[PDB]
Amino acid sequence: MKYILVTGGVISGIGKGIIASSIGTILKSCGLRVTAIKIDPYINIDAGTFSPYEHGEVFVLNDGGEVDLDLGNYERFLDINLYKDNNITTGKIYQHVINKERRGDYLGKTVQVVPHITDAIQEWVMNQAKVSVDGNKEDPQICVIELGGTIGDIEGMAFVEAFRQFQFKAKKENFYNIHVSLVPQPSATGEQKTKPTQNSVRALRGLGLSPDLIVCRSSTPIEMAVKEKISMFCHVNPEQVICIHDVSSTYRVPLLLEEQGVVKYFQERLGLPLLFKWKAMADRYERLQKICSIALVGKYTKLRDCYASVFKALEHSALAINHKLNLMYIDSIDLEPVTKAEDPVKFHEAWQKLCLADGILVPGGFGIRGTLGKLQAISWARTKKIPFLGICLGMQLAVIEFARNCLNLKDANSTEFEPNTPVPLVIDMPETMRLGLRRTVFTTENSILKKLYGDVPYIEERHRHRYEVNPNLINQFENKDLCFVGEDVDGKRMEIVELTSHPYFIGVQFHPEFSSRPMKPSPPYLGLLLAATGNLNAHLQQ
Amino acid sequence: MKYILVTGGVISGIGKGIIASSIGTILKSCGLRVTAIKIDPYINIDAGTFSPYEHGEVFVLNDGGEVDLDLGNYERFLDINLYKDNNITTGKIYQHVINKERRGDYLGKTVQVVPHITDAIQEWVMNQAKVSVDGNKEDPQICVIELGGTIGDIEGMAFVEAFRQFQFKAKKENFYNIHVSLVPQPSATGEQKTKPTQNSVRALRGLGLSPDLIVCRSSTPIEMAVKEKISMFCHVNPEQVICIHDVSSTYRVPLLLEEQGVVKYFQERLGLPLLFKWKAMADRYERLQKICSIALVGKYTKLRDCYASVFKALEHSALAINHKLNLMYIDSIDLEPVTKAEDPVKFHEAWQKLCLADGILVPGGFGIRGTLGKLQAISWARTKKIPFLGICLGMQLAVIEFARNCLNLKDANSTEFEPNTPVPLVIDMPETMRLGLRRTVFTTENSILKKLYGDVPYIEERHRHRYEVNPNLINQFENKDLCFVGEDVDGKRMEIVELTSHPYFIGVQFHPEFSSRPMKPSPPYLGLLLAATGNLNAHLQQ
Amino acid sequence: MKYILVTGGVISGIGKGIIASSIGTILKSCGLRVTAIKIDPYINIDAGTFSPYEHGEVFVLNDGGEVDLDLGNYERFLDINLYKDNNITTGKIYQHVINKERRGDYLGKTVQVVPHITDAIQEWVMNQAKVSVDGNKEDPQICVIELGGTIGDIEGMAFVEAFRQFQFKAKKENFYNIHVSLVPQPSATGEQKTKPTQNSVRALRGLGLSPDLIVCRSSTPIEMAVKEKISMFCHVNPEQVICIHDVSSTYRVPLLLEEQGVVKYFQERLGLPLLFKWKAMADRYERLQKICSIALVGKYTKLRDCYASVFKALEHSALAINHKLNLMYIDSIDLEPVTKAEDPVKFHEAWQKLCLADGILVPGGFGIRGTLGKLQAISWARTKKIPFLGICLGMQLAVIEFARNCLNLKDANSTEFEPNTPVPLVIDMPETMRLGLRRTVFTTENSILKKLYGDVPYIEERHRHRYEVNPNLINQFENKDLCFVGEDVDGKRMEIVELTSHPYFIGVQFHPEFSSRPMKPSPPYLGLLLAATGNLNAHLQQ
Ligand SMILES: CCOc1cncc(-c2ccc(C(=O)NC3(c4csc(NS(=O)(=O)C5CC5)n4)CC3)nc2)n1
Ligand SMILES: CCOc1cncc(-c2ccc(C(=O)NC3(c4csc(NS(=O)(=O)C5CC5)n4)CC3)nc2)n1
Ligand SMILES: CCOc1cncc(-c2ccc(C(=O)NC3(c4csc(NS(=O)(=O)C5CC5)n4)CC3)nc2)n1
Ligand SMILES: O=c1ccn([C@@H]2O[C@H](COP(=O)(O)OP(=O)(O)OP(=O)(O)O)[C@@H](O)[C@H]2O)c(=O)[nH]1
Ligand SMILES: O=c1ccn([C@@H]2O[C@H](COP(=O)(O)OP(=O)(O)OP(=O)(O)O)[C@@H](O)[C@H]2O)c(=O)[nH]1
Ligand SMILES: O=c1ccn([C@@H]2O[C@H](COP(=O)(O)OP(=O)(O)OP(=O)(O)O)[C@@H](O)[C@H]2O)c(=O)[nH]1
Ligand SMILES: NC(=O)CC[C@H](N)C(=O)O
Ligand SMILES: NC(=O)CC[C@H](N)C(=O)O
Ligand SMILES: NC(=O)CC[C@H](N)C(=O)O
Ligand SMILES: [Mg+2]
Ligand SMILES: [Mg+2]
Ligand SMILES: [Mg+2]
Repeated sequence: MKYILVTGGVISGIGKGIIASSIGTILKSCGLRVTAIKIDPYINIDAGTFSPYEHGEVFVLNDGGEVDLDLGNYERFLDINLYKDNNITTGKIYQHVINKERRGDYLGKTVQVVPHITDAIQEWVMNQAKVSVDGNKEDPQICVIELGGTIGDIEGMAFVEAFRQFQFKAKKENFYNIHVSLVPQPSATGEQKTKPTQNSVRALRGLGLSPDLIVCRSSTPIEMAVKEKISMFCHVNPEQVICIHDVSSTYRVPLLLEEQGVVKYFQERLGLPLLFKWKAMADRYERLQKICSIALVGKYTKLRDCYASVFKALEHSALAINHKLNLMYIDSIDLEPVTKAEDPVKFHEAWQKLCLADGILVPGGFGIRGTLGKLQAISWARTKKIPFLGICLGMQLAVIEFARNCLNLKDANSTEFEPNTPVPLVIDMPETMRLGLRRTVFTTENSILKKLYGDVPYIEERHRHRYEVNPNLINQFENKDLCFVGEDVDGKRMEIVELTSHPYFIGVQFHPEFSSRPMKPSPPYLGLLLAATGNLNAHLQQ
Repeated sequence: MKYILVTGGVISGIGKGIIASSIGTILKSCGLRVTAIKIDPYINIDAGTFSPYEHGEVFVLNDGGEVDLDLGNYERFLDINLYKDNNITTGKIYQHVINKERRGDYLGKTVQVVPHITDAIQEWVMNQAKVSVDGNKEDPQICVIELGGTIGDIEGMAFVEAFRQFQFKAKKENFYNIHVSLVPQPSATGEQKTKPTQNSVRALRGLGLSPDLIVCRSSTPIEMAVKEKISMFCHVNPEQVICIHDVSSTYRVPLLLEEQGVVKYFQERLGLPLLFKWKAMADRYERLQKICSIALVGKYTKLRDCYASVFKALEHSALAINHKLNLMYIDSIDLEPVTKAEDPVKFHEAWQKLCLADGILVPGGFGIRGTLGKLQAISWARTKKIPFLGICLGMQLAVIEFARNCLNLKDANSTEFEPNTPVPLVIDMPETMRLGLRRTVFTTENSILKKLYGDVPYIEERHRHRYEVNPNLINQFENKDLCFVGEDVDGKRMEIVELTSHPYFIGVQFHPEFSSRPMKPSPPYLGLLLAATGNLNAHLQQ
Repeated sequence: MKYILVTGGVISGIGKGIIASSIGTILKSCGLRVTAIKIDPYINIDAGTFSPYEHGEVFVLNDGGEVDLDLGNYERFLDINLYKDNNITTGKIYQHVINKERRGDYLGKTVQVVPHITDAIQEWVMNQAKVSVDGNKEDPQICVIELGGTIGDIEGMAFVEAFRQFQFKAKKENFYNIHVSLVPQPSATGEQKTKPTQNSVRALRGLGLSPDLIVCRSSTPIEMAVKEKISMFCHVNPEQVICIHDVSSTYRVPLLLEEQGVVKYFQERLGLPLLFKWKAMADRYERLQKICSIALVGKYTKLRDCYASVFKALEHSALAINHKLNLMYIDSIDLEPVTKAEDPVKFHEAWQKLCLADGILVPGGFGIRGTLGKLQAISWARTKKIPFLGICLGMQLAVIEFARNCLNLKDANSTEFEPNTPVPLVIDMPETMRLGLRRTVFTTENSILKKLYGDVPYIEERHRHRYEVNPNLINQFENKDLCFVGEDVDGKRMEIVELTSHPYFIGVQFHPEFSSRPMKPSPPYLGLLLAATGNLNAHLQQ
C-alpha cells in the first residue's frame, strides 16, 4: 500500500481538505483506487455533539457516522462512500486503548502514549486503509490521511509520532508527507512572509517528519524570491515547494497542483505510467453568464461552512444547467417580526433578498431558534409560487404550515418546539435517531421527484433526524394539495412531501446534499434550480 | 526605572515598531521621559552591511550608527536622538563577551549563554536605558525595548531568557511584556483565526514571559467571539487583549491604543495621574482634498520600506501644507533606454508617471545600477523646470549632469561608476565614510535652503557617504547657474548645491529625512512640496 | 570521507572522550587513517583562560593550542598530533562569522544561525577533516567528531542542526551518529533506569539525528530487559544498543566495544575487510603484583582530571616496568605550616604520604598558592635522596630552592610570586607565552635525560610558560651540583636541570606528559618510575 499524510502548519482553515481531495483525484486519474482517512485530534468521538458554528456542517455517512465536512470533500472529489472508522479521533483511540487495558490485552504492562496509543493509530490506519470505500471488492492502493489541526496542536503530537514510526514500517517509497502552510501578506506593499512556514517545518522536523511537498497557500501568487526563501529555510528543493494561490473554483485546484508539478512528482516517486473532467467543469464555470438567485434561509448563516454540502449541491446543479448561483444566505431570525422592532434595516434587507428569490431553500437544523423565520419564507414560497426545497426541518415546517394555513389547524406544531402541542403533528419517532442510509419508497407515480430520480421505485438517502410526521394526523392531508409521495419501507414514516398545486414545492426528510457529486447532482436540488429558471418541464419532458 | 518589552509572535512585518513607538508617545503624554532600545537578533553588528531589500532603509544616527528603520520610528514619534548602543544585536553581545573572555574578565570559568550572554544583555539594557536621548541632563523614567524578529527565532531565545531573569531583578511593577500577534483571515467568508496567537503565547510562556497586553493585528476589526477565544486560550483577561485593525495613518495608532484601554492600563499599573496633537494630525490627514504628485525615482522601489524615512518626510511636509501625497515610486532602470528595447510598456508607464510629476525626488543609493535612469529624470527636471530634490547620490548626479550638459564636459562622472573617469568630478574623499552628524555652513546668503532652514548660518545634518565633489573642478561651475551654496566647516567639501535659474533644483549631500519629524518637517522636502504647489514664494515671503 | 559524530545525552562526565578515542583506535586497526575534532559549545576561544577545576587539564598542542583534555585522549589512543582548528568552539565560529560580516562576505544579507553559523561549522569540519594529523602526506579517511556537552545544552543546538544538514550532504553511508547516555542505578536493590536515555534520544531525534549506536554507560552490566526497554523506547534495534559497564582500565574499552559488536557494525556499514596491542596492555595491567608509590604534590588535587595527562604518563611508565601505580595525590597547601596550625590531621596525613613516597612528582601550575608546600616536598626529595621529577613550576622551584638552601641566596624567588624579589632568579622572559613545541638542545653529554631520550642531541617538547631562569644568575650554579643540562636553541633559556649528586632529581621546563603514549612513555616519567624501583641503572646499562 501507499500512504500520503497531509499536515497543516499555521492554521486549519486554508483548504487542507481540498488539497487532500485534489491529491486523491489526481491519483484516481493515474488509475489508483484511493481511500481516505481524516484524523481529528479532538477528544470528541463523533461530530454529532457539535454546533455547526464550531467545525462547519456535520456530514453524515451511510452507516450513520456523524463526521467532519472534510469527509464530504473526499466523497465529492472521489466517488467513494466512507465508514465511521475513516474518521479517527483522539477520543476513539483513547477509548479503544482504555477498553483493551480493562480486558488485560496489554498483558499487565503500563499503558502509555508511546507505544500503545501510537500502535493503536497505526493498527487503525493499516486496517481501515485496506477497506474498500470505492464500491469494488478489491483493497485500495493508496490512503490519503489528513491530519486535521495544526502541527502546534498538542493533541495531534501522538499522531505525528505514530506517523514517524509508520514511515519506518512502511518504507519511504510508501510514505509521503505533504505540508500545507500559510504565507501571509498583511499589505500588498509589504512582502509575502515565509517565517510561519519555516517555523512550522522546523516543528514538523522536530517531530520526525520531513516534507516531500510543501504547499504554500497565499492570496496572490508566490514570488520566486519567496519560493527560494522557503526552499533554503525549510531545507527542501524548489521542485517540492508549490504555490496554491486563490482561484475561481475548487475545480482548478487539481489543475494548479498538476501545473506546479505534483502529478509528475507522484508519477516519478510511485513509478506510474487526464484531469479533463476537472478542466471542463472549471472552464465551464467561468463562462456562465446567466444567474439563478437562490435564497438559503438558514439560522447558521453566520458561517457559510454550516451549510457547505448544501451550497455544493446547489453549485453542482447550477453548473449542470449553465447558470451562476447567487446564493443569498438569509439569517432566518431577521425575517421574524422581533427584528422588525429591534433592527428593521436587517428585516427589510432579508425580505428584499427573499423578494429577489428565484428559488428558496430551507435547510435543516435543530431547535426553535430561527424557525418562525423559516415559516415566513415557506409561507411566501407557497403563496407566491416561488420554487421551494425543504430539507428535514424544512419538510416538517412545510407540513406544519399547510396544517396551520390550509387545513386551519393553527395549533399545529412539533413536540420539539412545544412538547405539549394540542395537535402534535411532528412527533419524536425513534428507531435512537434515524441516522444514515435508509430506503425511501415512492407511493405516488405522478411525483416530480420520482421522475428527477430517474423513475426509480425507491431511493436510498442519508437521514439524520428524530422527529417525524405523526401517522394518524396524515388523515387531515389525505385528499388535499399536500401529498406525502415518499414513505419508508415500513410505511409508518413519511419521508417526502410535495404540493401538487405548485411548480416545485418539495419537502424531503432526508439530506440529499450528502449524496451530491459534480457530475451527478442531487435530484431535489436540480429540480429547484430548473424550476427557478423555468427549465423543469423541458428537463422532465427530455 | 520602568521597562516595556514589545515581542512579536507570528511575523515581524505587522508594525511592531509602530506599536512600540505609539506606546512611547502615550507614556510621553503621561509626562514620562522615554528612551528606546531595539534588539535585532541578527549576528550583524550594524545595518551598514545590508541591502535595503533585506530589512528596509538603513537609518543613520548622529554618532554614525547605521541601524534599522525602527530606530527612526522612535525618533519620529518621540523627539529623541539615539546612540549606537540603543541598537543591541547578537553580534554586539557575542563580540563583547568574547573580548571579555580573552582579557580573563570571566575569572577562568566557562563562558556560556546563561549566564554570560544573558548578563551582558541585562547590563547593556540597564546602562543604556539610563542614557539621555531626550536632550535633557536627566536619566529617563522608562525604556521601551522592542525584541525584533519572532518568538520562534532561535537567535532571539537568549534575549527572552535575559528578560525572564530581568523580570525578577526589576520587579513586576517595573516590567511589562506586550505581545504583538497576527490574526489572519484568509477569506472574508471564513473566520478570523486565533491559533497562531495561542501557539505564540504558549511559546512565550515556555520561555518564561507572560503577556501583560496582547495586541492582535488584523485587517478588519476583531469580533467579540474571537477576542474571547484569545482570552481563554492565551490565558489572559479580555481587558488585556486589544484589537489594532487597519486604519488610514500611523497618527491613529496611538488613539486606537487609547480607545482599546492601553493608556488606562499603564496609568493604573504605573500609578500615574492628551494625544490631541496626534488626533489633530490624524483628522487633518483625512480632510485633505488637494493632491501633490511627487515622483520618487529610486532603484530600491521594489520594497517601499527601502525609502521609508524619505516617504515619511514627504508626508510630514505634505500634511503641513494640507495636500495628500501621490508618491509615484518609479524604478529608475525602467526610464533607461535598455527597457525601451526589452520591455517598452514599463518604460512608457515610468515616463508617463514622470510627466505627471509636480515634483521629482532622486534619493540616495550605492552603485551604478539605475543611475542612468536617475540622470534621465534629473535632465527632465532641469529643462522642464519641474521641482527637484536630490539627496546624496542625487546631488552627485546633478553636478555630473550640469558638467555634462551645461559645461559640455560629457566625459564627467564619478570614480565609483568608472574609477578611471577622464575628468573625475565625484571622487572618494574619506575622513573612512563621512557618517553621522556634521556641520554644514552656508556660503551664499541668497540660497533658498538658508531661508527654509530659518536663516541660520549653519545646519547640522546626518551624512552617510564616501564620495564628494572634487574641489579643483569646482572652478568649472564658478560663475554658472549651478552654485555650491553649502560647504563643510573645513571648506574642502561641497554639501549643498542649487540651480539659481530654477524654482527649486536642490542637491544636498546629507540625508535630511532622518531629521524629519511630524511637527517639524525637514526643510528640503518642504521646499519641494511647496514648489510643486506654487506656495514656495508665499511661504518664503511669510 | 567518513564522519562519526559522538553525542552525549545526560551528563558529559561519562567517558564520551574515551568512547570516541576507542572508536578511533578500532577504525585505525581496520586500516583507516583517522583524524578527530572536538566541538566544545563554550564561548571561550581556547582553554588557556581556564582554571583546571573547570574542565580538567589544559592540553597543549604543538602549534601552541591550549585545548581540552579530550584532544589529549585522541593523541594517546591514536598516534596523531592535532592542530588548533581540531578544536571548534562557539566562540571561534561566532567570531569567524562576525569577521566575515564586517568584510561584507555575506553579500549584504542578514546573518543568522541557520544558515551562516551552521555553514561555518560544516565548512570547518570538512576542511579540517581533510588535514593530516597522522604524520602522512595523505588526507585521512575518517573524522571522529565529539560533540562535547549534552544534547540539552542550548549552545550545542547549532552544532546538532549543522550535523542534521551535513547528514544530507555527506550521505548516510558517510555519517554515523553515536549517542552515549547514562543508565543510573541509585541502589543495587532498585532497577537500572532507562528514562534519561529515552528522553535524550527523543531530544536528539527532535534535532534531526537518529542514533546508529546507543552506548549505555552504567556501573554494573545492563540486564537484557533493560536493553530491550532501551531498544523499544529509543526506537532502535538491540544490535545498536551496547553496554559499557565499569572496568579495570581504558585498555579494555576498545575490547568491550569489540565484544558488544561495534567493530562488526563498522565493518558491515563501511564495507571493510586486531586490538591485540590493547588486549596485551589490558591483561598485563591486571597481572601486576608490584607497587610503586608516587607522590603527586599538586594544588589542583581536588579534581584528579587537573593532572590527567601527568597521571596517564605515570601509568604508561609504570605498565612498561610491570608495576602498579599508587598515585598519592597530595594537596600541597596541606604540607605548609599554616595547616599545622589550622588542621594538623591533614598535615600529618600529607607528610605521611610524602614519607611513603618511592618517588615525588611536582607538576606545573600558575600562582603562589600551594607553592611553599611544593618547596617542602622538593626539600624532602633533595635531602632524603627520593627520586624527583619537577615539571615547569617544579623546575623553577627546584632552582629557587637550590639557590636558597645550597647557594645560601635565601632571598631568591620568582618575579611571579614576589615581583620585587631582591635577586630575581625566575623572571618573565616572553617570546608572549612560550607555548607549543620548541627544540631543546642538550649541552651536557653525561645527563641522565639524554640517555633516557635515546642519546639524541636535541628533543622537541611542548612548552606552556612565561617565566624562565634569569641567564645572568646562572653564574651562581656554574660549578655546583645543580647543572643546567638542556637549553633552548637560542641558548638564553635553560629548559632542563639535574642534580648530579642525586639518583634522579630532574627539572624540565616543558610538559613531557603531552607527548606520552602507551607504547612510548615519556622518558622523564620513565626515569622517575625506574629510579623509584632501583631499575634506573639497569635500564640505562641495557
Ligand atoms: C486548497 C484550496 O485553495 C483554494 C484556492 N482558491 C480558491 C479555493 C476555493 C475553495 C472553495 C471553493 C468552493 O467551495 N467553490 C464551490 C464549489 C462547487 S463544487 C465544490 N466543491 S466539491 O464538490 O467538493 C469539488 C469537487 C468539486 N465547490 C462553488 C462552491 N471555491 C474556491 N481554494
Ligand atoms: C501597528 C500598525 O498598525 C497599523 C494599522 N493600520 C495602518 C497602519 C499604517 C502603517 C504605516 C503607515 C504610514 O507609514 N503612513 C504614513 C506616515 C506619515 S508620518 C508616518 N510615520 S511617522 O512619522 O513615524 C509617525 C509619527 C507620525 N507615517 C503616510 C506614510 N500608515 C498606516 N498601521
Ligand atoms: C567509556 C569509559 O568507560 C569506562 C568504564 N570503566 C572504566 C573506565 C576508565 C576510565 C579511565 C581510566 C584511566 O584513566 N585509567 C588509567 C590509564 C592508563 S593509560 C590511560 N589512558 S590513555 O593513555 O588515554 C589510553 C590509551 C590508553 N588511562 C590508569 C589511569 N580507567 C578506566 N572507563
Ligand atoms: O525587527 C527586526 C530585527 C531583526 N530581525 C531578524 O531578521 C532575521 C529575519 O527575520 P524575518 O522575520 O524577516 O524572516 P525571513 O526573512 O527569514 O522570512 P520572511 O521575511 O519571509 O517572513 C531574523 O534573524 C530576525 O530575528 C527581524 O526580523 N526584524
Ligand atoms: O480539520 C480539523 C480537525 C480537527 N481540528 C481540531 O479542532 C480543534 C480546534 O482547532 P482550530 O484550528 O479550529 O483552533 P481554535 O478554534 O482554537 O482557533 P481558530 O479557529 O480561531 O484559529 C483542535 O483540537 C484541532 O486539532 C481542527 O482544527 N481541524
Ligand atoms: O509514580 C509513578 C506513576 C506513574 N509513572 C508512569 O509510569 C510510566 C513509566 O515511567 P518510568 O519512570 O518507570 O519509565 P520506564 O519504565 O519507561 O523507564 P525506567 O523505569 O527504566 O527508567 C510512565 O508513563 C510514567 O509517567 C511512573 O513512572 N511513576
Ligand atoms: N436534520 C435536521 O434538520 C433535524 C430536524 C429535527 N430537529 C429532527 O431531529 O427531526
Ligand atoms: N548615501 C548615498 O546615496 C551614497 C552615495 C555614494 N555612493 C557615496 O558614498 O557618496
Ligand atoms: N606551566 C606552568 O607550570 C606555569 C609556570 C609559570 N607560571 C610560568 O609561566 O613559567
Ligand atoms: Mg477554530
Ligand atoms: Mg524577512
Ligand atoms: Mg561541569
